[PDB]
Amino acid sequence: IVRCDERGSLGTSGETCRCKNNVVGRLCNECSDGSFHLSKQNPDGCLKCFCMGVSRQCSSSSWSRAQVLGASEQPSQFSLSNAAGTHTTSEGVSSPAPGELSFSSFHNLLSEPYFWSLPASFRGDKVTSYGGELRFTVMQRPRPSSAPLHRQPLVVLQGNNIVLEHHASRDPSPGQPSNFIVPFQEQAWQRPDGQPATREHLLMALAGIDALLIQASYTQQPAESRLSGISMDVAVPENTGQDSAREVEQCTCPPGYRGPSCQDCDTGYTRVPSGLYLGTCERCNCHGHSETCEPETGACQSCQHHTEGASCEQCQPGYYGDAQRGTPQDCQPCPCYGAPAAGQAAHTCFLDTDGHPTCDSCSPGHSGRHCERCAPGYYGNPSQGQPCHRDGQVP
Repeated sequence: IVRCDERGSLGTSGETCRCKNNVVGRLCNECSDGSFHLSKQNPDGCLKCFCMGVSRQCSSSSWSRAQVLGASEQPSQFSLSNAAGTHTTSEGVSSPAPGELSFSSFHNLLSEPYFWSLPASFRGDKVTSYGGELRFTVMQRPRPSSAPLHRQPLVVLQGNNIVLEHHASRDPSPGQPSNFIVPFQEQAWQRPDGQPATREHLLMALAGIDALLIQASYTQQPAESRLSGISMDVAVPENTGQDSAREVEQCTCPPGYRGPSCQDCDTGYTRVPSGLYLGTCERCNCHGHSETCEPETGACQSCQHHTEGASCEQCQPGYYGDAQRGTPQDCQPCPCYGAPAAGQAAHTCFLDTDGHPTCDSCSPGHSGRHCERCAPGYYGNPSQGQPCHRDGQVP
């Protein structure tokens, strides 16, 4: 007899093992090419590596599980929002105990559903939340004649131009707290039109969470809404003593990418919108004056060689030249004599169209491109330290 692997086998001809879709080997105990994390619960045996489309090589993260807790945020950081995020308020939100929130002022809001909008520690890059859960407790009361609402999402996840919803199996009953456990697994989420979420789309949304909304209204005319015991799974590189985040892919990324799913541009690289998944990462364009830049916007950082601008494309105040040429000596200091105009502190000058500098903050009474002479009805010689005073005055 051959003992087929319970995790990766669909069944057995007694001497042959029949494998799940993403499983290989005699005993159906190995992940296929581009797959990882064999588990009995996965009908395919193993997850497909996604890696934001830039790699097929990955295995289970060694990062440890941890939780973002509601109680670790100030009450002021929570708010209510409509689904579209066009109508939001904190007015009326209070905390009757640590990480517990309460709202009972629906009369001030429009006739539409509202959601608790989780604050920033629950958003941003949460690819590591994949395979974990969002846990929370809700309690709600409607007004006396409130029409129930049908098929409203319990949770809405918005990120990277993707919207996904989770619907509960049961609505919370009036006046009594319901515990929910929402898995970050594609089977538990749908698009707004009720089409199933894909792994790819869930991961893309998780990688750049813009909003994570929990239903606060429930009925057409709510009286009271409460939220507590909020816990969101993540993973961290530090050892926590919890289980490792095996459902989280750790990709081998190509040059230019980092993060477990290759979801971030690496040092020296920045996002190009090139339109598959999140886009690509290409080298910073800093005209040779920096090798570092904002990963998502491209804005160069710590421009060298007395340059500045989003692509280090300009010489700083007090210098001149063509910073786009790309050399360390693009920008030379301004050869301007005397004190600046408008009692200002630095001289400015620019590279004129003849290839030579022209000073454009000379003092009154100063003439010439270097502020080097004095103007008619003025006297002095700035090239020899002397300033310009008007004829007739002292000395």
